[PDB]
Amino acid sequence: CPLMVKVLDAVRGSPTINVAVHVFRKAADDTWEPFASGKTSESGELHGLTTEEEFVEGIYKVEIDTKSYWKALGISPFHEHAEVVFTANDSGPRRYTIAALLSPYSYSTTAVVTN
Amino acid sequence: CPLMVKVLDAVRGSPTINVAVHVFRKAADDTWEPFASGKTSESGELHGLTTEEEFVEGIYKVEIDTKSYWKALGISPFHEHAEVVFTANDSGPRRYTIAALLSPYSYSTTAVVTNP
Amino acid sequence: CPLMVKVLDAVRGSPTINVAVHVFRKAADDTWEPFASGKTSESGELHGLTTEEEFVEGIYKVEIDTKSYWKALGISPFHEHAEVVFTANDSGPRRYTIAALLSPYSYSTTAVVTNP
Amino acid sequence: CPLMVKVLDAVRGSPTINVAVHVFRKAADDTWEPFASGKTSESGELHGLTTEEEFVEGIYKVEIDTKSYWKALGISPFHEHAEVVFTANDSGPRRYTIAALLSPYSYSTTAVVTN
Ligand SMILES: O=C(O)C1(c2ccc(-c3ccc(Cl)c(Cl)c3)c(F)c2)CC1
Ligand SMILES: O=C(O)C1(c2ccc(-c3ccc(Cl)c(Cl)c3)c(F)c2)CC1
Repeated sequence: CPLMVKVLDAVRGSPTINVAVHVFRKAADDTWEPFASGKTSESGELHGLTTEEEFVEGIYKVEIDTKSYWKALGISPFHEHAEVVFTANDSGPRRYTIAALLSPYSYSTTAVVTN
Repeated sequence: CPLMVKVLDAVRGSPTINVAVHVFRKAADDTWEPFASGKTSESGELHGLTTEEEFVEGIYKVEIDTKSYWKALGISPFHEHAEVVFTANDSGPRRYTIAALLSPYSYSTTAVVTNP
Repeated sequence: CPLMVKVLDAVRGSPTINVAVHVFRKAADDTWEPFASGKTSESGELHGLTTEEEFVEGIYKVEIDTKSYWKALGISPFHEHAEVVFTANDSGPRRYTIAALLSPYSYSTTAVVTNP
Repeated sequence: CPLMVKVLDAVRGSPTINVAVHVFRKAADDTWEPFASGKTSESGELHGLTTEEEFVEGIYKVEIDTKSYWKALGISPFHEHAEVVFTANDSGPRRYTIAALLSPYSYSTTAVVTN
């Protein structure tokens, strides 16, 4: 599993459950081509987005649909989504975890990159 | 000054100086149209981006050129840039500060929305 | 003004107003001695805590009374308070801003150390 | 495992390995009594600090020795440590994960509290 996303809720002190995540890859014409999508589980994790064969070098965008998450809890948040844009696999295959912590008017994101 | 950006460096504990910031507005066709841009000052702030008359309700994207900032420091960064996408509304408190705290593999951002 | 504190609310997107902040200095016996205190202003800032003559090198603790802030908003918080413990040195850039961003179950803090 | 600590490094994009963690519990005289301690593993996690029987109600302080971590990597950081102080188990036993993200001049911490 070369690309995983884990999301926490800073208001309730819990995993962020059932947040939609869309991954895009920049094409030659510089548009964002849809690459993979899914929803976080009860543990706040999203596994199984892609495979090592499919996850080639490129510039990827991970979009976390935070507005839908807050609106479904009856909260009006500030951001449309949380986005993370990065070059991947440019020195060979790596494994990426995108971690995020969400508040209605704020988010933090970090990356854990292994072997 | 309805929209301001402030950027901090979590590695050096300093304002983020001379970093390019681009603001875009989402058009009817759903593309991002350039709206305003600048470079942060010695205090890490970018003022005077827009005016009240120009800053109408809609969806805006603030892009911070973090990759060039880290590279100028000889530091290898993770992100291509930091992006903040939000709706401006008139029922809200008028003045928007977008704040960001930068590390090579992480960033945090918050909005401070205040005042009459 | 060698030491300043600024506090932001990540739930409401606003400065954290009227929150108690206590500063302590570590004594020779290793206890924490009261040093300075105040409440944040309408802009979430606390200025005038100390002076250059009083703010000597040593270990300091800044305690932000976050629990009372959230309770006043009717919100159940996790932390008893937020604490920031650091050494002040004279080889460093003189002015210290302690910044904190608050959520009910989380806080982030950074230091901005600048200027002659 | 009712109390766990997980720490990430925002500079290197990796788990924070071998950071010391000390837990204290406030005594009746309001002093901080040592309660448990350990070091994070290669995954950045610290398990096995306490048991459900020992982890009674009280005010606990989790101190993450971030200065020793940065100094061992040849970096001079700002903070002495990162501290998290909270009341635990006041509505019955819960499981607590204290998560932290570290930079030389900054840290963030969040809590995940379950059942
Ligand atoms: O004038 C402001 O808004 C300042 C400020 C800017 C940013 C923050 C800040 C603090 C913590 C985080 Cl995680 C983030 Cl994203 C931003 C902060 F606490 C203060 C003090 C410089
Ligand atoms: O298994 C993980 O990776 C977990 C985790 C997820 C997120 C973080 C985290 C903690 C703080 C910040 Cl600011 C950010 Cl962006 C992420 C954290 F410290 C830990 C513990 C749930």
